Amino acid sequence: VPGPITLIEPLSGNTSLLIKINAIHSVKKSPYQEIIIADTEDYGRVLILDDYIQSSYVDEQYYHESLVHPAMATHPNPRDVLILGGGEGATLREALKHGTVKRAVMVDIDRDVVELSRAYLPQMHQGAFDDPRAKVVIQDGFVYVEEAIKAGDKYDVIIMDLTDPYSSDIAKQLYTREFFAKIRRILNDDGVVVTQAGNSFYFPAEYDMVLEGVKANFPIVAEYEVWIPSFGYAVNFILGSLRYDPHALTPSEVDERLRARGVKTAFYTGRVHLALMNMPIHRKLR
Amino acid sequence: RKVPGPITLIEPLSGNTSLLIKINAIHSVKKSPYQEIIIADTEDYGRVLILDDYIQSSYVDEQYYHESLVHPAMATHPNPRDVLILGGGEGATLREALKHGTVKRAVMVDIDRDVVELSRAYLPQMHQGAFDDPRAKVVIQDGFVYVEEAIKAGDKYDVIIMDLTDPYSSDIAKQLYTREFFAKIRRILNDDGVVVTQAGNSFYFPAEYDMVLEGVKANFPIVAEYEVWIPSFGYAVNFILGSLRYDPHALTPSEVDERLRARGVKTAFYTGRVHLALMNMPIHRKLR
Amino acid sequence: RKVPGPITLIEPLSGNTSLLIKINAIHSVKKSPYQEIIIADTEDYGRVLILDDYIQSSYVDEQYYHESLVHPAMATHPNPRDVLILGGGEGATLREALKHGTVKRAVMVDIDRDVVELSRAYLPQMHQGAFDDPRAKVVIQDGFVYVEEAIKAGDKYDVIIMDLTDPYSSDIAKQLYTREFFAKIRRILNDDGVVVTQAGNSFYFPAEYDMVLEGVKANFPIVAEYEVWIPSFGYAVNFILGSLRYDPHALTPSEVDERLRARGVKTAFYTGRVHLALMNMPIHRKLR
Amino acid sequence: VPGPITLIEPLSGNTSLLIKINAIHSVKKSPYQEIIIADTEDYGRVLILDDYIQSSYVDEQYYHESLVHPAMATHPNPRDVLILGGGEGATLREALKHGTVKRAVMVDIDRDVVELSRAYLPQMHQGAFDDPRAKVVIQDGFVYVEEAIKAGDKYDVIIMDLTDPYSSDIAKQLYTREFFAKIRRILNDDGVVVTQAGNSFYFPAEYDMVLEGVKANFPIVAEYEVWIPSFGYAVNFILGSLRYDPHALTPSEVDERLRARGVKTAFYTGRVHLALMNMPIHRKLR
Ligand SMILES: CSC[C@H]1O[C@@H](n2cnc3c(N)ncnc32)[C@H](O)[C@@H]1O
Ligand SMILES: CSC[C@H]1O[C@@H](n2cnc3c(N)ncnc32)[C@H](O)[C@@H]1O
Ligand SMILES: CSC[C@H]1O[C@@H](n2cnc3c(N)ncnc32)[C@H](O)[C@@H]1O
Ligand SMILES: CSC[C@H]1O[C@@H](n2cnc3c(N)ncnc32)[C@H](O)[C@@H]1O
Repeated sequence: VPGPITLIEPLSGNTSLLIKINAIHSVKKSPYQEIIIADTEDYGRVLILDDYIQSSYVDEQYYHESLVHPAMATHPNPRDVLILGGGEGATLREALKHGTVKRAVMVDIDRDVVELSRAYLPQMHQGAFDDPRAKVVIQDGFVYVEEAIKAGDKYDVIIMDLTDPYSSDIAKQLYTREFFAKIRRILNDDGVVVTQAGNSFYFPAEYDMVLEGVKANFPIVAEYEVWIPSFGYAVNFILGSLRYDPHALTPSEVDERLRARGVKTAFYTGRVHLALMNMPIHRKLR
Repeated sequence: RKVPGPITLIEPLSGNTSLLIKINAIHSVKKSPYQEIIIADTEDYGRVLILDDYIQSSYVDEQYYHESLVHPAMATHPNPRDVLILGGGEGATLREALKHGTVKRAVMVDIDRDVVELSRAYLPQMHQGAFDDPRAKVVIQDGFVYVEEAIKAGDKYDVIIMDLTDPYSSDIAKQLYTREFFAKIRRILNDDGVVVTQAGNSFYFPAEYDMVLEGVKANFPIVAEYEVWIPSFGYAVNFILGSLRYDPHALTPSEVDERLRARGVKTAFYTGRVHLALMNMPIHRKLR
Repeated sequence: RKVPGPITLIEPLSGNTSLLIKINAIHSVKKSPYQEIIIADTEDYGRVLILDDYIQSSYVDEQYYHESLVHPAMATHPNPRDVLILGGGEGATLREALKHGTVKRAVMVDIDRDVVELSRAYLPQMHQGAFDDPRAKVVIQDGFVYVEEAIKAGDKYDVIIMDLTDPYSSDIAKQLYTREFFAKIRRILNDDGVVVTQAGNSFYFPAEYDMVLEGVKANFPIVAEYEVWIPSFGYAVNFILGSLRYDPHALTPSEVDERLRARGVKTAFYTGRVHLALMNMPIHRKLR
Repeated sequence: VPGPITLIEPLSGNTSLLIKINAIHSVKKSPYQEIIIADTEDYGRVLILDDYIQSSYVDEQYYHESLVHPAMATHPNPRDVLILGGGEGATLREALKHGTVKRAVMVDIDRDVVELSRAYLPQMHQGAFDDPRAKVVIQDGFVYVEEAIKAGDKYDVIIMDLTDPYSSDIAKQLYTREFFAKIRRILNDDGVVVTQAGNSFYFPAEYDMVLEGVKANFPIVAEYEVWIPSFGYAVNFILGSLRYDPHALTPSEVDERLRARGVKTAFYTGRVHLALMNMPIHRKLR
């Protein structure tokens, strides 16, 4: 039974997790959110924002590989990547593994998250912030996208790695139908977007809202989920595509693209892709 | 609500993580000779059965568990006529197995009369009358003793489903998870038979998981491992399917759907595509 | 057992501290128009009444609360004949007041019919038949409205006991804790009357405590502050006694005991020596 | 509602406290017990041993003044004081306030507690460890008392400030009938002993055992309790005396002795003494 020091992680409002804490490395009230970096017995080091674990050493690769690789592998040649959120740098780490990437931009609203990750989460970023192909921008992603439309910027793959649509004030504007219309305006004609969408089991209304938003703007939409122990649930992802269909990729094609591009993974493979594409998402059944 | 309440179940998960679950009502508390039983209503999961603090089953998500436990095995077997279930006290496992039109005889063996009785009374959406199907026999006995007696009698089954309390926590079930017990299971299977068991959780309890896996592998030439997230448990349950002849990996979605249709099996979750996903998704392990 | 369970009440205490209390059974859950009511059995405290997550009363320790609330005031008054109780939904306050042989009329006013009804049914050791004493009248009404109507009618009482939900948490009771309300209380007291109220907790909620204290002091020349540890609440409840003539500080143990004897008052806790202790023990404050 | 980081403090087994933690200053697994020093929102800095708060900045004075002053004030001239336990040094701090004290010995089994208190709990010891009248001995108090009998050592006042009789393995031998017989052998003829005895409400059996032990060995016994918010209960104290009766002290006599000896307190006064002597201890009433 966990203790004596414990994190109470909110899950649904009607369920929470109690997680044994071994140490607290940092506590910072930023202008945007409360940040904690801590060591947990079960999950090793974690980043916590407003009481929610964002990432853990023992299971973050399940999250970041699931977020990034299906989209990157679906695109036959992703050269320009935009990441909204991803403050710990693991999303950037995964995207930069694709040898085809020439430019990766990461936009986070909160300098404190990026700085504390640089210092305390080395196994997450793994030097990605200093890759010559990477640019880290501190800005509200809403404003950044407006400015990119004005400039006529274009990306192959846009990855949204934000705080949750069911809980997060600072990210709420990025989950609307209107924002996805803007995302489409900064994609190439064969581009792909992927976002995490919370959890369809515990937060179906918020999930459905994000889904409707993506569907209104993209002809091809894939929904898939992965269990992340440290979150207490299976995260839902939504992949929106303008041309290429993730459902049409075979295990062999996935593995060949990963190999050709020099992508090493702890989890994601062609067989995983097939499973993600075929497993329906969880809903309350009664 | 950061802390669910005011009335809360503290469900152990790993020892280093637990779940706090809002309770709306308690319908029954019974200290049986074997274990502490609670039936309660939860806000998130509806009605639950709890044994020794662990949720065994919930109204909102039990179909994910019982369909995942039962159908891959039953669908792998081309003609399962005789089914044995060890555990399954709430009757949902029996419910799922009886859906296969080919089944002529289903035996369910649970050590604890109180679980079966309280389920009859309080969990109608789980058993759905399965206890009273003319094809079904409910036996109250330790499954270890029952299997020894079946060897003596020379009993044989097509499909054996083990739906017990967890291998990492449950004293009453520990003997049923050994290499030696799986040798006994093999002795009461037909030559083309299949066994399936839940094996706890490979992420939080890898040692206990590996022990069950080694046990199955020592006794069965074909072994499939698959997992499914069950919200009310707080983790993805691991299942281990052991087969003497037929390979679940060889089934196509179309073949699965055709067998389900032919046998009159209606499901809320399991389909040919789900089968494919289960067969191709690797199980979770701590990665660092 | 580091974590009490499996079923647990999470009782808020300060916001920065809460109590986790093992629950054995839930006898009733009722969402009334005013508040959420639970009656439950706890391992440590026996049966409890819970309103909006806060234990109001427990079988094992309620006598410490009700005797401390009622008897100092009743014993201070040389001849209390007419008693008004605001709140006191479980009937234990009424029980204690009626023990004084001098009492001819006791009125108990609670806003919430559901509390009184569920107490009648499930908390017999609290009311102990007090609701049906010929000297007692139970009125269902907001205490604010009742006091306004009593002013209009020119009603007068010897002792007014306020036994409400907390001043730091309770919306329904907030109007009864103001300077202005205590001015109204004074208008329905005889010239030598006394009021007593619980005032939350001066350690965890000093601001709310000080506000109630200032309110009483503005209206009453004699004010005594005392506290008693109530295990089931997680803190020492603060009481404030306001008096128009008679000083509780002037009572000797022997005089208290003589008045209790003369009036036929039997207690489990309160005595003359307890009175002396209550009058001399300073209340708790955060010291750093 | 407390969080996100929380201490789960055991109370009875059937009740525990959840306490918001702001920071952890130190975690040490000593040979004897697990030690944590932390900042709590409600109670400020705390020392925790095996999950139980031993002392908090906001309420420790209620505990230490209640433990020390009734006994010291009962004795007309306490010159030699022995303290068993008291690892944070607050007991020593309170005892040294009496101008009559010439020698105060503090005996704790655990060097780590004393060291971590020196470093992290300055408001508790307040330099008491380095008072010329003080001697700090690291030793099991059972062994120390046996050695004192052999040497024929004598004290005026013995204060036992140990971990709880209902939970603590390392202290169990010091709470027996036989140990109180030994305590009597190292007291002068007019000496006094005082000990905390856990809690008579939640742990009546353990309480009664300590009480029976004291009663078998001392003709005058006083029982009193004080609510300590950070513990979640009213601590019970038991004062054993060979000659002088704490019940016979008037408030004025208490105040005169405090004044004469130069004792300044935040809580204890003559009126408090009278209250402590007259308030019965709590028991489950049903
Ligand atoms: C830790 S990964 C999630 C990241 O998303 C960031 N985030 C939240 N809202 C926004 C926004 N509107 N624009 C950019 N980044 C955001 C948070 O600061 C966090 O670092
Ligand atoms: C609720 S489904 C799990 C069931 O397994 C049952 N069980 C546990 N151990 C054994 C055993 N050795 N034999 C049969 N049933 C068991 C428990 O009684 C429970 O009903
Ligand atoms: C449990 S005893 C405390 C009682 O105070 C009652 N109460 C709260 N606010 C008011 C009010 N304004 N008037 C009368 N009773 C009240 C609650 O219904 C509860 O029964
Ligand atoms: C913090 S005050 C309580 C102290 O009692 C000390 N203690 C516990 N058992 C013994 C013992 N047998 N002898 C001396 N000190 C002890 C502990 O190390 C702790 O520091």
